[PDB]
Formats: sequence, C-alpha cells, structure tokens
Amino acid sequence: SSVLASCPKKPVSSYLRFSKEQLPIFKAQNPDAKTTELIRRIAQRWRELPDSKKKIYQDAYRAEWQVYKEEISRFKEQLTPSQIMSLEKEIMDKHLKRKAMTKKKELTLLGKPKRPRSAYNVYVAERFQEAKGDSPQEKLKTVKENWKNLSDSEKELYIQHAKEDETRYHNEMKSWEEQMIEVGRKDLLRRTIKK
DNA sequence: TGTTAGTTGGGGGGTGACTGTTAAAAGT
DNA sequence: ACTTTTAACAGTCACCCCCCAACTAACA
Repeated sequence: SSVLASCPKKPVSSYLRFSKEQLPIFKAQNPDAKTTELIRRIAQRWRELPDSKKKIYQDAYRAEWQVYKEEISRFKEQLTPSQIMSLEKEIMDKHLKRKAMTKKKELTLLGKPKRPRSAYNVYVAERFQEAKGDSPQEKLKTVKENWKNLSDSEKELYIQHAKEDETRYHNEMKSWEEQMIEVGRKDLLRRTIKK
C-alpha cells in the first residue's frame, strides 16, 4: 500500500552508471578488498576516462531522462487525490526520518552521553530475562504488570541504581559539553539543566 | 505547563558513513 | 540568480528504528 515504492525513480547520472558496472568487475578481481577502496579506484578510472567516453554515458543518461519525464507524468496523472496525499506524507516522513538519523549518527560519533535510566528502566533490565512471554513485547508486558504491583520498599534498589545513573549522566554531560565547547559547538549544549 | 523523545529488553529489517561524481532540487 | 544540498548506484560495517508500556530530562 505504498505509492512511493511504485513511483518511477530518476535515471542514474553518468559516473554512477559507470560505477554500477565497474564495481562487480573490481570486486571479482579484488575479492578481499573493501568496497571503500574499490570505489576510490573506480572514480580514478572515471577521472582518467577521456571526455569522449564519458559523453557516451551522458548521452544514455539524457535519453533516460526523457523516458523518466514521460513515466513520472503518466504516473502522477494516474494517481487519485488520496494517493497523491499518501505519497506526499510518505515523502515527508521519509525526509524527516533521514534527517533525524543523520543527527543521531552525528551525536553518536561525537560521543554524547546516553540520558539517565529511570528506576523503571533499571527494573526492566533486571527482570526482562526471567519474565514469561512468547516475545519481547509479551515479556515486556509481563514486567510492566509486575512493576505496577511493586511496593515502595521493593523498589528501593531500582531507585537507588537510577539515582546512581543520574550522577553518572550528570558527570558525563559535564565533560561532554565542555569538550563540545573546545570544538566550538556550544550549540549542542543544553539550554536548560536542573540540578 | 504541556510536549518531545530517548531510555529499558531482543530481534529482524532498515539505513547513514564510507569510498566516489553528477545534476536536479531546494535554499538563500 | 546563484550556491548548497541531496538523490541517484552498491558492498560492508556499524549502529538505528520499531513494537510493546512506563518514565522523565530537556524543550517550549
């Protein structure tokens, strides 16, 4: 039920067409080399390739562009309003998710401290494994139920471990945010802390 | 004060970074 | 108009997200 998946995609431009055909060859002749390295060498092949040769690829791309113009129009015109709407949402959702992940992958490279664990988090970590259930979803529900029934005294270790992680997070954030200052990124810093 | 998103567990499907160039889009 | 960003190919590695609900820091 995804309009987007059935949507005609843009033809590949010249270099990539080349790359798409070259890679399996380089891989055959260099079976153990990392793809990373093969691509670099392939781009070098492309750079050295005489303009008259690239033109061949470009000509193909330009022709492919013409069939794409025709395909995309016919497709769009064939779409009902509700389908147009879901296609737009799908594109929208796809974009935001891509931007989110990109930001997440960054912070992770930058070594941003995980946020604090709650007493509940700590509880799940201690009790998940022995919890009955056919699936993680069911085994989490099991834990959730037993948690709601925990007394305040039964909760003491979980809360204590949570408190301990609060201290952990505080410290780690301190150090990180300072390191981010050195790299001149006070924009990654929190606008508001508490205690 | 009310909203958000990132945590806990596992597991399978998903996807950005990496190596590149091109040119269509979107931003300024 | 003029510049930056992104979507387009793919193999391999790392994570990332998502589902289930609860909880809560940081945001606004």
